[PDB]
Amino acid sequence: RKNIKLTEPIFNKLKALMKVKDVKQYELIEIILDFYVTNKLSEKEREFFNYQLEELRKE
Amino acid sequence: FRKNIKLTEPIFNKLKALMKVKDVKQYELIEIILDFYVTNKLSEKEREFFNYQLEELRKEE
Repeated sequence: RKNIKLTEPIFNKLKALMKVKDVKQYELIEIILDFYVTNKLSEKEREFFNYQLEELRKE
Repeated sequence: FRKNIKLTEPIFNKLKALMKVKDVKQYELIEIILDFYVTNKLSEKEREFFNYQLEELRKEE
């Protein structure tokens, strides 16, 4: 429901990466989220992420 | 904050869940996952074009 507020340097980096790929803005956020979840969280961090995500979907 | 973005429900839910795993503000989390992707997933040619656009968005201010 609410917008997500960004600083101008962060908005600029999102717009620049938008140019590089060929995707809608929210689709880009999902790609980079997924990439971070898969390649940067520990095993236990990712299990808690999955858990939290399942809780939000029943909220 | 002048700038903002909208997200669909499913993407917003993934951003909120990752917020609960890290301990940073929304805009910081966005930056962290942007930078991680830029550094690790872009080829050298995409990265060059990313840096150029970033210089172009600076000029056009």
